Amino acid sequence: PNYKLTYFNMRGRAEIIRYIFAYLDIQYEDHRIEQADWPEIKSTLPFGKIPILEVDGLTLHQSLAIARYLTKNTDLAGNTEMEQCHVDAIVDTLDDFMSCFPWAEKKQDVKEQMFNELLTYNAPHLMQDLDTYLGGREWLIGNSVTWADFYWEICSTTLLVFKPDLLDNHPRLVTLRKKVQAIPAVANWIKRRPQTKL
Amino acid sequence: PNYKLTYFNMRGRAEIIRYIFAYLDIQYEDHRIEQADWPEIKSTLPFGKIPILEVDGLTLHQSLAIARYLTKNTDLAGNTEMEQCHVDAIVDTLDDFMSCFPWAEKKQDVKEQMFNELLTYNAPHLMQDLDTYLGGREWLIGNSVTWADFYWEICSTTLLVFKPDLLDNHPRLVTLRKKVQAIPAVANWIKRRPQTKL
Ligand SMILES: O=C(Nc1ccc(N2CCCC2=O)cc1)c1cnc(-c2ccccn2)nc1
Ligand SMILES: O=C(Nc1ccc(N2CCCC2=O)cc1)c1cnc(-c2ccccn2)nc1
Ligand SMILES: N[C@@H](CCC(=O)N[C@@H](CS)C(=O)NCC(=O)O)C(=O)O
Ligand SMILES: N[C@@H](CCC(=O)N[C@@H](CS)C(=O)NCC(=O)O)C(=O)O
Ligand SMILES: [Mg+2]
Repeated sequence: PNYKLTYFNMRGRAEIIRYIFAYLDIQYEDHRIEQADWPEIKSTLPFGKIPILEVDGLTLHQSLAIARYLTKNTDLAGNTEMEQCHVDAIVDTLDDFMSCFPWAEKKQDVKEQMFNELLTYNAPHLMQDLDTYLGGREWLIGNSVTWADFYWEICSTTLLVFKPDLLDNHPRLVTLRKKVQAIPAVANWIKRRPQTKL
Repeated sequence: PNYKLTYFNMRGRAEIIRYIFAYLDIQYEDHRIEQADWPEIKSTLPFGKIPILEVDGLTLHQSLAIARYLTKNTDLAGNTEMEQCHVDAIVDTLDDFMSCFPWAEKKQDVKEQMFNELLTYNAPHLMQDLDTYLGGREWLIGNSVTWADFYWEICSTTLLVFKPDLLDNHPRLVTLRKKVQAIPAVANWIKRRPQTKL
């Protein structure tokens, strides 16, 4: 297909889509807009949010909807219907956490202390739950890498920016990050992508 | 399999799963717990959250991951892979809004103010986007009912409790509600379920 992904110049909620394209060796236009471009683009989007993915003249939206679409019938999906559910549920558990952060929020009275509350008190419970869920296994679900592993690495990267001691009590969770980053297609993308904070 | 759904005695995040079981005429145990039971239940859960669905002794979590799993290979899924992506995208757009609300906020005055603000300043943009998306079509995606239509009815039922005039400018969204509510298996569940505020 002719794929055009639109997002800010940011990893953000588009990065999961970028990893999937890289891993699958799928070519695409990685369209990154400026903040001053946004207002006029927003009017044309179905629900006024990005990322959007244009597929052969058709517009898809919602990052995880698009990610699931792209990984259907690939080796990233989960090997049984039940394991597909586990993949979706890990992604949604991580997304629920990331979506609690006031990313847009201006007021840095609340924004900072809301961040620091989420990072100091809640992140460790999540980390302990992910660690326990992973146990001694190589990947989060099944016997091979899934896009949930990708999302863990993507989500944990942004979290480690603000709380660099996040994984100090969880070596097994660090190892999983490194495992993902070492997949040649992923490594290649990580090496050549725009360096951005978020 | 044998299914056991655990949630509070509330529609909440479990109701999408309960609609799907009703529509598919699948028997399940509807386990509803009290607050008092919460700490004991929680200790068993993978990520500290309900609903969970136990399936032949194995636990699934995340309401939307579970609903997707249950609708797979059914007429509620979306008739093609692109329609399935649209189903997912509409569901996540609804869920993103519902997740903004401070459901568990202890301070009543702060809770009511945030609800009122979200419903007054934010909801109308979503309702207009959904109306535009639906246009004159019968259902949100494709030519037959999907679990996206279910989730619209379920979400809009709870929002209308707090903002009765929510849909006064959008009769086509009311009509969609009525059509879901008129499906015989869903109508039966609606008539029979425990009556709870939320
Ligand atoms: O920074 C984000 N979003 C963002 C920033 C700014 C603004 N606007 C534009 C200019 C000023 C402003 O407030 C709007 C949205 C963000 C970045 N990563 C993630 C994210 C999600 C999931 C997983 C990982 N990462 N989520 C959100
Ligand atoms: O009221 C909700 N949740 C809720 C309340 C209370 C508590 N308890 C636990 C211990 C203390 C406490 O506060 C936990 C959860 C709720 C209700 N509807 C929805 C919801 C989401 C999506 C679609 C439809 N409906 N989401 C959440
Ligand atoms: N759950 C959606 C979130 C989409 C979303 O809210 N995106 C933000 C940027 S990270 C946005 O476009 N905001 C635009 C606005 O509200 O003006 C997804 O994952 O795609
Ligand atoms: N996105 C998740 C949310 C899970 C969640 O947080 N559920 C709430 C109940 S609505 C919970 O378990 N809360 C415990 C508490 O607030 O004390 C899902 O759809 O299942
Ligand atoms: Mg979500």
